[PDB]
Amino acid sequence: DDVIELTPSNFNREVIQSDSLWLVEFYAPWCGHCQRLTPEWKKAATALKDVVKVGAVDADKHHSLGGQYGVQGFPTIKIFGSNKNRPEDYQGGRTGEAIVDAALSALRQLVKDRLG
Repeated sequence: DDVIELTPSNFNREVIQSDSLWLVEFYAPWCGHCQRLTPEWKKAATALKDVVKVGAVDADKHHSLGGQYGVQGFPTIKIFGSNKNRPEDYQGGRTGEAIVDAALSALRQLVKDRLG
């Protein structure tokens, strides 16, 4: 698939040091809504290929990464825009269509930030 697996080891290099818009899903493998989100997350990652980076963190395994970003419930989706130290929460529907729309909106902001 087109989803990037993120871990404590590669998160800084892949996300924090990136000029790209990133969407990151923090999940647990046992979580039902995480399981349901998986094929939709994949669909959004493929639609956004080479436009927005789409990653996932097993925040049950890497609970330190989850704790750093204040992950409570699963799945938690964070949008990392211009300032990679200030991710925002995506709390819209967990469908490819809703996710892509939020991604394109955040992408607009990222590009406006660059332009200005």
